[PDB]
Amino acid sequence: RLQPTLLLATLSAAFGSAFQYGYNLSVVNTPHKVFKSFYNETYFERHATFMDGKLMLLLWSCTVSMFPLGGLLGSLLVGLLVDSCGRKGTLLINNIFAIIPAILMGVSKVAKAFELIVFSRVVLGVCAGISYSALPMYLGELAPKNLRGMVGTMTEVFVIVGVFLAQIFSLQAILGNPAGWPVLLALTGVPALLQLLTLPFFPESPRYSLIQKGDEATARQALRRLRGHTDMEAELEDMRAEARAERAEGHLSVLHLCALRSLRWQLLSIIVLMAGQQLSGINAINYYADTIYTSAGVEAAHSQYVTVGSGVVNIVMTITSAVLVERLGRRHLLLAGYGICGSACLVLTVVLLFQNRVPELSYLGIICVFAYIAGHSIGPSPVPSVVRTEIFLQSSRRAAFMVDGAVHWLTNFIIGFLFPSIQEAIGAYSFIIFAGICLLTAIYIYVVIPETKGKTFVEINRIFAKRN
Ligand SMILES: CC(=O)N[C@@H]1[C@@H](O)[C@H](O)[C@@H](CO)O[C@H]1O
Repeated sequence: RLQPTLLLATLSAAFGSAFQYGYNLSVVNTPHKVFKSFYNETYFERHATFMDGKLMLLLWSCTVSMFPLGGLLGSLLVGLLVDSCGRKGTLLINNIFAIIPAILMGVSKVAKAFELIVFSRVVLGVCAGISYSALPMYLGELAPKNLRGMVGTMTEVFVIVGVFLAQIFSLQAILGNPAGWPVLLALTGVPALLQLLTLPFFPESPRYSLIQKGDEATARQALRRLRGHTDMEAELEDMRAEARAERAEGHLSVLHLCALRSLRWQLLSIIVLMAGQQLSGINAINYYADTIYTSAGVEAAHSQYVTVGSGVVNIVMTITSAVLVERLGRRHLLLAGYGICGSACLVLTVVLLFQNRVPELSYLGIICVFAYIAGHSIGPSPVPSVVRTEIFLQSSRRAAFMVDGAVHWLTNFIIGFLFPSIQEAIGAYSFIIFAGICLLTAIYIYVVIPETKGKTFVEINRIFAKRN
């Protein structure tokens, strides 16, 4: 982001959209006991008696796992909205599904009903899915080729920002109070309101207007504002060319995924990229981090502070990945991140197997956990978000993003509700599976995905064609 209008527009779009995804993704795991207690007190008030712990477990599983389900529905909904309202109107309508549930969760304690907390989780999941499938389109189409990587990475940058802010605000001292959780839950609507107030002042993505709506005039002004001075003649010609080529060849339409043979490899590439992000071990590092820090000598009274430090490392590594996308490229970052993740998983399996015999291995274990956090943050987290939009053309982007988001959310939910059993069924060799999965994903990325840095979309489509 060089021009100030583009930087402000990117900040306003990402802060109100990706922050919802991150915050509602990780705001509930830490203060679980408080919500347990509130549910049980509401049930006591309503029925004048306690209820079974099985109903506690079922209700908690529902309210903690409806967010992936809401995200999956939302991902398959961005379709009906993205090409109907542009990235702009889609992001603006996405704010309703983040403002209404925020108010519902805010007035929930006085209303004395947990349902509003269970239904608002589904609504916020829908909002998060729509945001995750719409914000990358807006950021990629807004930015020029020279600065496309940083603006595209801003999506995951602000996702991690929201995750870190939610981790900070979810501590017992800050807002995890039995009388402070309504504010914690309702804080997710403030960025939504700010984006609703700020974003309309910024221009719609020029590519959608010219290539899809046909209004070159509007595109010109938006570009003038976003691109500033300089020149736009060439940029406009690119859009016109990409429009002419797309019209001549055709576009993806969901119902004909296999019919369009040209983008089959690209669809496979994006599907493989998103699954390798979710099924590549981050769940295990999370489940095993507490045990690793406990064995490291850290008392249980700081296993949190260590989680906050891990979040800080995640933030720093994501920002440095945003900086280095336009310098080292995308393929290099993907390969480096997946290799670091695989090596960390391997050495973590080694230390977990040999933790009891040699207590001195705990330092290597915590180093490996932090190394995995950093490596997954740099390569596999934001670069797929940047690449999912670079490969595909304009009109095919809706179908491509529908498939990509559906796969991402489905893999997220599936792996989330399996590792528990796997952890038990297998032991620590779970990490070898993941470090296998990471190795396979890195091999596929090296073999198939080419370099798309500093290249317009017509070129990148040409490159993929030659691949096969
Ligand atoms: C439902 C459940 O998990 N058990 C709770 C438990 O917190 C405690 O025995 C008591 C506190 O008031 O209320 C029970 O219903």
